[PDB]
Amino acid sequence: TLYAPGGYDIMGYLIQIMNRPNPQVELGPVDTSCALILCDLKQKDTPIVYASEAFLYMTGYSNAEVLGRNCRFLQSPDGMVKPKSTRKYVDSNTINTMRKAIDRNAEVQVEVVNFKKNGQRFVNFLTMIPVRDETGEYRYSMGFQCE
Ligand SMILES: Cc1cc2nc3c(=O)[nH]c(=O)nc-3n(C[C@H](O)[C@H](O)[C@H](O)COP(=O)(O)O)c2cc1C
Repeated sequence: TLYAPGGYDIMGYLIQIMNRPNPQVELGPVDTSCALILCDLKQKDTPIVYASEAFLYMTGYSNAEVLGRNCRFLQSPDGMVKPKSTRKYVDSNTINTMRKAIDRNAEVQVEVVNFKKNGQRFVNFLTMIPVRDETGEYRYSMGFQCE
């Protein structure tokens, strides 16, 4: 996975999200002190390109451990999850709901069982919102995690 030199406009994307004209989900106000990640929709398998400190701390993973991976690794206490695999700890419909939303650039909000690096189970109230870059096309997805 490639990462933008000098980083991502996380604050600008938060503002874009808070200002979005027809919010389909209730997110409320958010900021950089929240558990959030940004994933790149135009790299293979939608890799994490940015993780906030609060995400790293909620999950127990380091920046080196998370960047460049699809976030589905959180769905197993091993951190090992193949795409299209049936999940042991998440129901199929929730997984499919997330995938379809992301593919359609549709906002979605789910509750999913996730696991910290130490294997501790937690319930993740997850909101994903697509984000337009400077071209005006949907390029990223910003995910907001709550425990
Ligand atoms: C911005 C963003 C944040 C995500 N955060 C999480 C998360 O915290 N936990 C999780 O279980 N899945 C998360 N996902 C969902 C998975 O990465 C993946 O999209 C989901 O498993 C459905 O796709 P799949 O069928 O390829 O696995 C996130 C996805 C995106 C794009």
